[PDB]
Amino acid sequence: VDLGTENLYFQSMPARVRALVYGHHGDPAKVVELKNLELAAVRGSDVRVKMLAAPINPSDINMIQGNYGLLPELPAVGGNEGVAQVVAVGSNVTGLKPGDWVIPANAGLGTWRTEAVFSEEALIQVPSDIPLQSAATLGVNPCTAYRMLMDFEQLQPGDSVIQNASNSGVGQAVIQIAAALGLRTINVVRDRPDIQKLSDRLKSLGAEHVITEEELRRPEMKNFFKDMPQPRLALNCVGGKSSTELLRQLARGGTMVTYGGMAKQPVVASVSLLIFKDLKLRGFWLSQWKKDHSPDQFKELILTLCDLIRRGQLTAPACSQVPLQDYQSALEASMKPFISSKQILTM
Amino acid sequence: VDLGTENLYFQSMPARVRALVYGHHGDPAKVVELKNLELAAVRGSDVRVKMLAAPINPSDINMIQGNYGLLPELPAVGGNEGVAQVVAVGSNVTGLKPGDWVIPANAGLGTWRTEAVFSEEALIQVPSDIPLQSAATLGVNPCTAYRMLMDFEQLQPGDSVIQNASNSGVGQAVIQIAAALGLRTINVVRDRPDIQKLSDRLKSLGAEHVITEEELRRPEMKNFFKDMPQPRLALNCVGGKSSTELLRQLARGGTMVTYGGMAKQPVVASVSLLIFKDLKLRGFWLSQWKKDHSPDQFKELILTLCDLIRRGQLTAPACSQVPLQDYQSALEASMKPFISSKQILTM
Repeated sequence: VDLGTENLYFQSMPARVRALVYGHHGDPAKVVELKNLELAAVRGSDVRVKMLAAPINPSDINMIQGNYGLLPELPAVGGNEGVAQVVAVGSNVTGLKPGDWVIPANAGLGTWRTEAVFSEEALIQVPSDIPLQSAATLGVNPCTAYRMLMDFEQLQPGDSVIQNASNSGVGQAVIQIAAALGLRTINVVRDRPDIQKLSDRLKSLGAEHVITEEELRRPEMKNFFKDMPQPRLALNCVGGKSSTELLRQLARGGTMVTYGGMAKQPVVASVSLLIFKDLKLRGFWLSQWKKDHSPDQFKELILTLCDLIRRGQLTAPACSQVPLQDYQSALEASMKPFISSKQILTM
Repeated sequence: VDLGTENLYFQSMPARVRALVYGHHGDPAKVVELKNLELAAVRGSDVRVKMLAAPINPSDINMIQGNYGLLPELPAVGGNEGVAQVVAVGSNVTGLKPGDWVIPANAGLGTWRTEAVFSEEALIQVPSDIPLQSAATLGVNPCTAYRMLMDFEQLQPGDSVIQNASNSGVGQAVIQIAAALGLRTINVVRDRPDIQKLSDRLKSLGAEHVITEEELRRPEMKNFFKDMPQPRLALNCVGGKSSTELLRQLARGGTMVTYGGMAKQPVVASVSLLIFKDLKLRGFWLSQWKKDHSPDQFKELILTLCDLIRRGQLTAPACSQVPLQDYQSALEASMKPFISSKQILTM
């Protein structure tokens, strides 16, 4: 599989099954091993799929480390996100057919492998006319972005939204989806030499303002809201003082939604802000959303996002294609504090 | 005025007007002075009241210090809570009459004085058949307790609620009101030599469990919820690690409401708790509630609480009566970390 192909057809002739498996929780670099697996049987309502591409995401890493809200039984296959082609279907399957592309209906499936047999209900069909890189990353980051923009505060064109980790996959999707919604984004990024290039890139995605964490926390920020309404929504993935400074920007009655961060960097909320500004703090967990909603509700979200991708309104972040056998370097790269390219395992 | 009288009638013959006034924000002990004021005129819709008793509350102190969400213009009279008797009414007043008891309709009025002229709309009539100590403290602490129990989570008999600062005025009211609602309270208190006496007293108010902050944070707390459902509501006034440990006790989807605390002790929320447990953090500001609702809505709350007081189901905490002239000692006593008696200024 060549991740960047414009020829979205692939051969699926028989080959050995290989998977990235971990038998203990721990450092992904140490616990994840490439293994051969036996050919599994396709029961009545099962389908056999051939994995095309699967990103390495923070949640994949946290799961392997054992610091996540869902922990598949061990030994487990790594990876929660990816796109696969249906290659065979059980005798009772009528809703998927060979050649269909599918992504997992929820977390926990184990996507870092060449092929697998899954229950039909564990999968969602996705359109096969979108770039592979987009299909591979469709089910997590832009879904999280869309849900947080829709589910917490009622926003209309010209309203503002503030976020941190703006250059992350979710942050870049927030920028693009907010732009399509007519929202005005204030996008906080970590301080970095050569901030200009990053700012230009995020503005090319539709970002209205791009400011560093240092700019966020300095007195001049108090004057930021001439020509710009205060946001009623703040999206956080950083915690600590950064999360407190995001809170400080919210309009009275606003909500800050936390969708990621580190253990030992909790979110910090001043008493004055909670009480006198009546701010709200919430979390968002996409996997719980998927559990709580129908497969059809997830599919509807997917289709909405695909409409955006076809129009060039939702483009994937920079990616590096890595053959499954070269996973070790990809895992190492994915655990750095500054990742320049999303690592995407191909087979 | 003798605060503990069972004879709830008082003389209101003319006397000089004396008030506790501050001209700068700062240490209440330093900025608050006893002053004589001129006799004010009663306009058409004004009423003249004689103050009977007024507590000293944390919010009064924070206002004087300048660290509060509402700051009356200076020079200002101290105090936001109290009960007064109407002594005279303007020609257009028909809803209050001489002899009625009233409390402020909202914060900011300046209650630490012997008498005042206020707009009729700035006051709420309260029943005059309840003890003076109860009338003096009715408008803030039990109102805050009731509102937080009613406004955030739908609770039914047998559901649990957890709180800290359980021996405070609000905490004691939460215990009593929760008891009357058929709720099961878990009441966290600060560690103190001779904890037994405090625990007995809070249980005499209807508290189900009384545990110290140390007991809250120790591993054994993980086993606390056999025979007891996890609370969907937590009430916080402490912040810091204490607030994090309260959060840890909430059922998935629960809410922690913060209604007080210190500057420099912010509320701290772990990412895991926000995301995987879908917890909510909120604030509650009674003065904002009063601003947002009608005087009639506040009066309805008052009447509900008075029904409880008459039945012995809402008793006032221990109080010390302090003549207005002796305010300095009362202010000093009210600013200690462990206050044994609520200080109530009388005139």
